[PDB]
Amino acid sequence: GITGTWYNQLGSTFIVTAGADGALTGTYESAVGNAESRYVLTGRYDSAPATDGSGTALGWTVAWKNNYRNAHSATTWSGQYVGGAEARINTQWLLTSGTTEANAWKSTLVGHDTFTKVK
Amino acid sequence: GITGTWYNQLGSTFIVTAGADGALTGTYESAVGNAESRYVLTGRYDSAPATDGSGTALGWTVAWKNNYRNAHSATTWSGQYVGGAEARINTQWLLTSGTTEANAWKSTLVGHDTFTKVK
Amino acid sequence: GITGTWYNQLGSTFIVTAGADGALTGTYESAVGNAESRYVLTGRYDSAPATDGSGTALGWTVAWKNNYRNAHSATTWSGQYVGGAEARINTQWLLTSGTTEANAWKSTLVGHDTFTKVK
Amino acid sequence: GITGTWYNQLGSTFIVTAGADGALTGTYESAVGNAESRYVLTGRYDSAPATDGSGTALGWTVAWKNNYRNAHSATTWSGQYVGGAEARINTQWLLTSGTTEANAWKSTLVGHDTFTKVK
Ligand SMILES: O=C(O)CCCCC[C@@H]1SC[C@@H]2NC(=O)N[C@@H]21
Ligand SMILES: O=C(O)CCCCC[C@@H]1SC[C@@H]2NC(=O)N[C@@H]21
Ligand SMILES: O=C(O)CCCCC[C@@H]1SC[C@@H]2NC(=O)N[C@@H]21
Ligand SMILES: O=C(O)CCCCC[C@@H]1SC[C@@H]2NC(=O)N[C@@H]21
Repeated sequence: GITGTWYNQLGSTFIVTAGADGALTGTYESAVGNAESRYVLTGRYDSAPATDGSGTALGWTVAWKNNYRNAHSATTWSGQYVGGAEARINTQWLLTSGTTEANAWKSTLVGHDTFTKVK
Repeated sequence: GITGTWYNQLGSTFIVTAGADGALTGTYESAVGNAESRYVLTGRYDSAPATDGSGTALGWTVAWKNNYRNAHSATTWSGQYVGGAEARINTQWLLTSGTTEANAWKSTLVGHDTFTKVK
Repeated sequence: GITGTWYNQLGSTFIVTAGADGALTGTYESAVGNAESRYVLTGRYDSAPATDGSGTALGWTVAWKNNYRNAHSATTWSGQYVGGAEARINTQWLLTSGTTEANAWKSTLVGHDTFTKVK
Repeated sequence: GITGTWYNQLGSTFIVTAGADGALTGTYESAVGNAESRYVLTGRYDSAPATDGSGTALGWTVAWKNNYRNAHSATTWSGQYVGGAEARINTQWLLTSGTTEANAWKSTLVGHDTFTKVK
């Protein structure tokens, strides 16, 4: 149930296709920051999750460069998919910017996004 | 410069190929945890980084499932590549395990790996 | 408006007293994990925040040991207080457990809690 | 063993005293960022750690405001103390800045510091 179009609390749009062997591919559009239009994303997910009530672990990356801009940074989202009447993807992310070795201590931002199918 | 074989402080193996369109593909071998043999990885990087002293932002994902074992989890590495005689990849990572809704608060581990390029 | 009794999405109870010079003191009671009853907490906060619409940065620590149990770990919450008709404290935390140097790679959990005054 | 003067890889200074009730108090001096002189710190640690080869869990907070400067932010260090001839404190930290509700997604930086005890 991972395949589809998802939105997070910020209005960003996440469009993924989950492959049978565990691949994630699609595009991401951020509603905030130095970003414009769509960006390519790639990731992986557990294609054979536990039988109990556990969620499905997954993660994907986005390098913020496309035909319009390049913010010289990348974000990785790590979390888990929870199915049901109202499916959700709960994640925590790391946004690393390219920096000089002198500013490397303040290169990574951390946060959390929650995706649902309701625009 | 990113393309090659790398190893982190734990003795883990990272073999990657950086595509011209910003894609990263390869395999990862962890020296620790519930894992064995090689796992597929996919990521993205900044294919047009700043021509200054800044690092190259990148990130990649590994879902801990192959033809031999499944740990129902996924790790994402976010960081930057710093070129030169002694090429290094400094990262911070998030490892999320699939869990029941009740144990969700303790599903994500955080850490940091430093990779050194071989030969 | 920081002083008072707060609750997070897990049902945990946070009781703080903000001192004029920026000190935070109180007790914490977790609704989950190897915890029982109240634990002492101490922290700091910006006692002279910006004039614009910015929140108030703050943070506190809790070592999980009291008269009843000792989980040999500590959590630090870092975030910001947002006042108004419906005040909230948005945070992200790091839970570090004491471990052998061999398991140090999986010693820290990361998450996020949102506190409000509604039990 | 925790009580003393420490320094991290950035050249920052950490002077702390570990109380018998699990309390940590002292001052911190950062070698980088929008800060100058000493800042008050407070934290907690496990005063009854495991008698094995495990580290001692601890954490502390610093709100970046003193009688000379105010950066409207707060950092929390979470980690463990490892005793011996070469005592070390390995940490991971969260630095949260006060921001308007619109810039909240980029309010928290994440990193890691390693402290070495002097003399
Ligand atoms: O501005 C920057 O520093 C980089 C440009 C991209 C910023 C978008 C970030 S990624 C995490 C967060 N989730 C989301 O949906 N948008 C933001
Ligand atoms: O055991 C588990 O919970 C999951 C499988 C093992 C995960 C290994 C982790 S990934 C981050 C870290 N870097 C590395 O090289 N090995 C560890
Ligand atoms: O079980 C453990 O590993 C340690 C015992 C304490 C666990 C409580 C954690 S702290 C972060 C989170 N927020 C909250 O309110 N409760 C949990
Ligand atoms: O500039 C700011 O945004 C805040 C004031 C400077 C903060 C310094 C940070 S705290 C974590 C890190 N460790 C250290 O020793 N110095 C840096």
